[PDB]
Amino acid sequence: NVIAAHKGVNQAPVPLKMERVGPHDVHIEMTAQITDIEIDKGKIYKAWTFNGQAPGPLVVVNEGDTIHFTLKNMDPVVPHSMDFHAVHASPSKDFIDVMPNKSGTFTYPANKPGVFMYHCGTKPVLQHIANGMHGVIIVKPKNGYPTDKEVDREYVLIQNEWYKYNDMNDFQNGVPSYVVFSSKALKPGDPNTNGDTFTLKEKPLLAKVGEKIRLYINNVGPNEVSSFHVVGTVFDDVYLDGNPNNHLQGMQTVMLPASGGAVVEFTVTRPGTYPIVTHQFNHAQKGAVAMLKVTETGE
Amino acid sequence: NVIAAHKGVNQAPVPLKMERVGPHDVHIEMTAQITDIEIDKGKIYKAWTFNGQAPGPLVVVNEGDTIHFTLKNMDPVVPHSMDFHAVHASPSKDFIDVMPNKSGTFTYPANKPGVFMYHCGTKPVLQHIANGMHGVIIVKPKNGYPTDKEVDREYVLIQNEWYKYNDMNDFQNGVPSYVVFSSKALKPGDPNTNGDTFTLKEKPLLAKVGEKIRLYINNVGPNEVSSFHVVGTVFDDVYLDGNPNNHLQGMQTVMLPASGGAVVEFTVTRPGTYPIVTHQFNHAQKGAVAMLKVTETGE
Amino acid sequence: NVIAAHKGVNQAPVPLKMERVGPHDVHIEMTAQITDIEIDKGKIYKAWTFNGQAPGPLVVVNEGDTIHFTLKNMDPVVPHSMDFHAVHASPSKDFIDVMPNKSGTFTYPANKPGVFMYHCGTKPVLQHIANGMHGVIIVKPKNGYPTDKEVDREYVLIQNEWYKYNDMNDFQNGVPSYVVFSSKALKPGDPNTNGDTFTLKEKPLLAKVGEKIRLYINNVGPNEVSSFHVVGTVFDDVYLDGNPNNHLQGMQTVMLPASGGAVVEFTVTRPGTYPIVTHQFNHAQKGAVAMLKVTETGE
Ligand SMILES: [Cu+2]
Ligand SMILES: [Cu+2]
Ligand SMILES: [Cu+2]
Ligand SMILES: [Cu+2]
Ligand SMILES: [Cu+2]
Ligand SMILES: [Cu+2]
Ligand SMILES: [Cu+2]
Ligand SMILES: [Cu+2]
Ligand SMILES: [Cu+2]
Ligand SMILES: [Cu+2]
Ligand SMILES: [Cu+2]
Ligand SMILES: [Cu+2]
Ligand SMILES: [Cu+2]
Ligand SMILES: [Cu+2]
Ligand SMILES: [Cu+2]
Ligand SMILES: [Cu+2]
Ligand SMILES: [Cu+2]
Ligand SMILES: [Cu+2]
Ligand code: NA
Ligand code: NA
Ligand code: NA
Repeated sequence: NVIAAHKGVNQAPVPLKMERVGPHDVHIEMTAQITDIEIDKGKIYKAWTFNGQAPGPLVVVNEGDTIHFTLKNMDPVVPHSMDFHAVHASPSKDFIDVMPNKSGTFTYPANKPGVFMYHCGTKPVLQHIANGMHGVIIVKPKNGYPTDKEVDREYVLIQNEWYKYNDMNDFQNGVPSYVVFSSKALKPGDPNTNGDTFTLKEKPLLAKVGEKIRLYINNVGPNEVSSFHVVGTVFDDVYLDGNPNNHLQGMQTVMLPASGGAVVEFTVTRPGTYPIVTHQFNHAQKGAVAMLKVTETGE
Repeated sequence: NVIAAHKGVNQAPVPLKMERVGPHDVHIEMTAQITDIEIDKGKIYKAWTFNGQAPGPLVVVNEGDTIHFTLKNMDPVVPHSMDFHAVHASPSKDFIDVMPNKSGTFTYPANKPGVFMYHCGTKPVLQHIANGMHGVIIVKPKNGYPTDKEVDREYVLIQNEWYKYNDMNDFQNGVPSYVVFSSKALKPGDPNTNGDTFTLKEKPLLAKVGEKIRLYINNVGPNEVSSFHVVGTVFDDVYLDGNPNNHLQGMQTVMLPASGGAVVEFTVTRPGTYPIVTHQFNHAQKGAVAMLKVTETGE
Repeated sequence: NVIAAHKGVNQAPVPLKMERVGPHDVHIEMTAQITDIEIDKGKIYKAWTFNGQAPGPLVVVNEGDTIHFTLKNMDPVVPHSMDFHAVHASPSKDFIDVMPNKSGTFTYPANKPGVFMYHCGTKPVLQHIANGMHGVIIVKPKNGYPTDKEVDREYVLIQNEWYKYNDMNDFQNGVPSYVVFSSKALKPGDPNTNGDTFTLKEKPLLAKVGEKIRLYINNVGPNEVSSFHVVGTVFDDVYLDGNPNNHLQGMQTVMLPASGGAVVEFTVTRPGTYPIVTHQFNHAQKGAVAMLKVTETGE
């Protein structure tokens, strides 16, 4: 399952490039690249990535923005592509392959608010997603969410699985080896991590006693659903897919399909460490536990 | 796992019979029959079916209709039965077995609008469903859906799994061999297909640029949930189980339990081919991708 | 996988102790104990339990109640703990371990109405949950549910899985051996059962023709989601997690994440026996079918 032209390849991460070019237009440039990521202690996965992160870098745009997206494929041998779930596009024209050492540019609107998956769309898509080519784009609602004024703090969390390396039989027929959370930064000083079994246990997300926390979440799969729960609290408000209309209240646990997103909000009332899990506990045991450390200052 | 009395049996498909007998009463006659279906290229499954289709033929009635249902069991040796999720009925009186070469008639009301599973209810129900005895009945709401006037086109899609042939161990403990979509005709000229890995890729559903499409969907299982997504669009409106009250907006992906239904609506803004998937990509890779071809005319 | 200090241990069930100590304060005392439970005919599981039941005893409190909870750990060698999904608490202070032959007391508010999972929170949590340390706490809404006046009868049902005994490899990587329902009593004379493949088939829940039934349900997992369906009816009303705001209508089947709850309501229109399933039929075949017997009197 090792591709000869990937042997010894470890392309250093490259920052996302984004810039606004109009009141409703934004440029985004990513790479597709092959990068070693430590997904569990002592376990390197030579991931297929956007920008050397898996999941990829966070993208945030405003509702109504047109994205002018460029992919620079640095993979020496495999084509790659980009599918944003946020956008209205022709898949056979706008989510098409970019060949090795080439670039492609595609343009399409994000008119729907929410927390969307993005991923490589190159056949076999399972292979590209499972090897690491997944991520989130957030589209901020033009009128906000009704509970905005209540939120004290926010983070992004993404859930994904890892399988046996580049093994299509395992991808289709096996249980995941690892299931993991990562967090992607929304503001300076936020963590920005990859999908691994340990970082958000050792370096918890931080908050202060009494705060209302918002998490933008997506379960990118490839294969499993997620039963998303924060220990020691109840979600005050949940917006399915991050659309303000899809409001629930007082949920213990939010069911996310594969590619499913949500905005969830909850209050942390006491100092301590609060695990964040998928409540499918086989997955939690295989890595899918993050921690939120709540202190009298926030740090 | 081969039943001696089924060896060499391939009963030709029989059309559904339906006729209205009152303003709120409809007759439906199906068969239970044993029919070879090509579920993947070169792979025949000697399915247990209603009417020689798997999933079975589409049934459409109006909210408030009483169904007077007859099953004619053409299986030479196995009893079969019918459970409509649409109806209020006594399962132990109204969903009972019909013996080989016999008929049975049952009557019961459909008072709830939506997109319901039907299936054989004979013990072991897993065996009967897994072998192909599943389908959809749509109950049209008396006052429609709020977004009716926006819809330009509509189709029905059903998701199911196929396992090792008639293998109860695999049915209970194995991963699916194939996961598939089929489409069932609502109007003359619509496709009517069986659950296979290829037909709706080779013969895509058709639409025209700019249209709002409605899909009536159900995941009949037997065993898996579905993460239903149309590539290149976002669902404008979703009605869970097809009940007009259970409205969501702006969903990327709709989580369907086993037997779960929905009405989903989305706009196709550009010409091209739009895949339709379950986003549990192991299932997509095992067959569960249909295509929608969007042209400047619709065809 | 057998713990030497558990060999031959079968601690007799102990009743839940609860008493109200103020208008908004309640005392609850449970045990953690090791008890043999027949989970399928001829199959004993030496379960890790609260109070000698698996799932554990039902707890019911009012919205706004503070719970003063004591756990008495009767396990000779393993620590145990309690996590109520109903409560706001510091997990690292309030859901901490109680050592063998010790007690611990923790206090925390239940301010959210609904149908919540509880479970042991001792690492590895998968092991403690899978071995039987799960249950439900219901928090009654201060203003009720809008459909209260329509309900004629109510029961509690819980779904769980059982795996190979105390086998962490199976817990993380295997399919469940059994998937089961149990019912926990809300009023005198209601059944109170453990998660097994047979009791609620042999001793069905009882109701009368024409009644509206409410079920408080939770799928405690540990690992699977549930596609909850009552044969022969449609849910008139569903409140996700039991929060009155999360209202759906006319659902055939309710998708429950692991730890997910609901209040569901449906009408039984005809005499007979009505199966209650998860519609993931591999799980149903492995035990997850209960029965509701509907008679002209109710019994
Ligand atoms: Cu403007
Ligand atoms: Cu530009
Ligand atoms: Cu790729
Ligand atoms: Cu996708
Ligand atoms: Cu899994
Ligand atoms: Cu605050
Ligand atoms: Cu009339
Ligand atoms: Cu008639
Ligand atoms: Cu049958
Ligand atoms: Cu059913
Ligand atoms: Cu599967
Ligand atoms: Cu139109
Ligand atoms: Cu008071
Ligand atoms: Cu007290
Ligand atoms: Cu424990
Ligand atoms: Cu929990
Ligand atoms: Cu299972
Ligand atoms: Cu009544
Ligand atoms: Na908007
Ligand atoms: Na109606
Ligand atoms: Na309240």
